[PDB]
Amino acid sequence: GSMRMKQLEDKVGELLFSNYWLELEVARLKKLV
Amino acid sequence: GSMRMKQLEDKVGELLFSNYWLELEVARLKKLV
Repeated sequence: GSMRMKQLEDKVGELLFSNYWLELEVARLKKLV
Repeated sequence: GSMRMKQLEDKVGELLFSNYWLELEVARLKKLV
């Protein structure tokens, strides 16, 4: 129905992915400092 | 307006801000190790 909505849905998924990996990186760094 | 579109936009905005916050935190921590 809505290609606009698909694009935003996709971006939510991409950002959830990126944020997961950034959180993991922060946690690894907290174990290192 | 569209509740679905605005909810998507809102979630993208929140995730983008968190992403940026996390990148700043990674950079802060990387300076130390």
